[PDB]
Amino acid sequence: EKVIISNNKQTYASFDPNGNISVYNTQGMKIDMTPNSIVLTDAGGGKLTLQGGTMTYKGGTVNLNGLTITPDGRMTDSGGIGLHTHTHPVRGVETGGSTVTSDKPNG
Amino acid sequence: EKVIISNNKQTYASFDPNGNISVYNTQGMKIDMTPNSIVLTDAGGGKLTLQGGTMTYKGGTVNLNGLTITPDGRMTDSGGIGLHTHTHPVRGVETGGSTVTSDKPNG
Amino acid sequence: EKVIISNNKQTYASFDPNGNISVYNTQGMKIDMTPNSIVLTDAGGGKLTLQGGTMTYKGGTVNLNGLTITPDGRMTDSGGIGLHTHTHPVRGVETGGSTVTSDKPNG
Ligand SMILES: [Fe+3]
Ligand code: NA
Ligand code: NA
Ligand code: NA
Ligand code: NA
Ligand code: NA
Ligand code: NA
Ligand code: NA
Ligand code: NA
Ligand code: NA
Ligand code: NA
Ligand code: NA
Ligand code: NA
Ligand code: NA
Ligand code: NA
Ligand code: NA
Repeated sequence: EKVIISNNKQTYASFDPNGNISVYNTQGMKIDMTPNSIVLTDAGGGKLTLQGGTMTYKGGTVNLNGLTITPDGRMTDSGGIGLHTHTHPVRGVETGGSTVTSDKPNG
Repeated sequence: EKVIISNNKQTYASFDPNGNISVYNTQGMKIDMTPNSIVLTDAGGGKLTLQGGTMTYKGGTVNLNGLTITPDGRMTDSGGIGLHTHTHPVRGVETGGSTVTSDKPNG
Repeated sequence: EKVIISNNKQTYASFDPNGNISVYNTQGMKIDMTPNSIVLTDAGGGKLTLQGGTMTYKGGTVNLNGLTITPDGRMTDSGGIGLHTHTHPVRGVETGGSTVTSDKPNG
């Protein structure tokens, strides 16, 4: 039991009597609202969810102005600097054979 | 003065004569459009805003394919590498008692 | 050929017979659905696209709980730690005149 508006059985909007609203097409793209969430569904394999005071994307590449986050959750900025791969020059040292570990970043 | 469509006083859409469109439920989830913004409101404590050629989320955890941004704006990738906490091995040095500071990342 | 709902020629929704749905105002804010995408258009110069199992924002600053990504795709956390600018202390070394390069981050 809901109200449904549809054009040619291809494009739809539905409003139910309990807090659910859905806009969708037969291809499976959807924009949903429920009592506690907003969800954008991409039929090609992505979903953006706002629920519980959190925001989640799960899918393929996220691109924010050229900064990228892979499907595996690794980040590289638009210049190619990877959070998980980057290195730093360290100047002003004596060379030798030992290894030390840096501290966390300044700031 | 606006047009309102509502099902059972639970689900709503409104269109005004000035550029404002709202889709919402009584629980307080909302999708709003104004003359200069699109806003997704999560009643559980989150908001995503597109306005002024900028995009802002303010709320709890942001999760992008397993990479996380805390409510405080600190980032950790899906492997646990924190932008603000990570360290690096530094090989090929002589040990001693001094501290140096690295340069910014290569790349 | 589509169905259009409009209030005062200022606020609009359209549903076509092929999978396209659009909600928009004369100011140029838009929420679009197509057979394979969802697009939020900010007339002030931003666009968020879900398509092909990917999510893209292209525009000005992205702010996620105080962490920022510039229009150029560089990231700084809410404490000012830049992925592309940060440095690390390196303790326990002998000073000298040489440069070494760190390894990638631990973790
Ligand atoms: Fe580093
Ligand atoms: Na990448
Ligand atoms: Na990984
Ligand atoms: Na790198
Ligand atoms: Na510490
Ligand atoms: Na800082
Ligand atoms: Na985290
Ligand atoms: Na903090
Ligand atoms: Na870390
Ligand atoms: Na520099
Ligand atoms: Na690079
Ligand atoms: Na910044
Ligand atoms: Na740049
Ligand atoms: Na920094
Ligand atoms: Na490696
Ligand atoms: Na780790």
